[PDB]
Amino acid sequence: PPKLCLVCSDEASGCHYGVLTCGSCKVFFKRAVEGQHNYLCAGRNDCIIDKIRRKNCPACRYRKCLQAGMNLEA
Amino acid sequence: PKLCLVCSDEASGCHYGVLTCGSCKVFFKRAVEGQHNYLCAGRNDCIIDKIRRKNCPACRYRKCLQAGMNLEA
DNA sequence: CCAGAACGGAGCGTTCTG
DNA sequence: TCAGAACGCTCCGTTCTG
Ligand SMILES: C[As](C)(=O)[O-]
Ligand SMILES: [Zn+2]
Ligand SMILES: [Zn+2]
Ligand SMILES: [Zn+2]
Ligand SMILES: [Zn+2]
Repeated sequence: PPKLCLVCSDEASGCHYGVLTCGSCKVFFKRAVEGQHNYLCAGRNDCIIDKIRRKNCPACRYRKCLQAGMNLEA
Repeated sequence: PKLCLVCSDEASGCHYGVLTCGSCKVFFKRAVEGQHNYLCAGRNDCIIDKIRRKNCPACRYRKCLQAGMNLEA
């Protein structure tokens, strides 16, 4: 019964930064929190984040990582 | 103070038949020749501006066409 | 099993040329 | 004039490494 990334719903590879996620979201989040995450949504801050569309809006993908509970120290 | 009709950045000239910037010029060339189809994460209504145009190639491309951008022109 | 690094690919935007 | 090539850059995601 495949476990699913809580950010993007791709198949999860494990528990990363405290949350069931895929590898791309693990490493997106690491990039976002270390960089200057000055991301802008071109829509209404409710973009659909899935495997096909997660590249599209880092702002909304980052928000979802935060709402899911991701954090570096866990 | 002429502005790109796709993204409202500073326009560099007339490209493919529309007053556009350089990034929109080359983006549209790439979009057309490359047959890759895009999908909006929002509502096919994204705000395309200097910073946000990176975010939705689907909406940016739709705007290039509605502006009348055209190869052979 | 997980974090962090590395690596190759894609896309974007400038610059230069004629 | 503007079309096009090309390059350096950022970001992405899979794979390694510790
Ligand atoms: C294009 As790939 C499989 O190296 O992310
Ligand atoms: Zn994911
Ligand atoms: Zn968004
Ligand atoms: Zn433009
Ligand atoms: Zn869009």
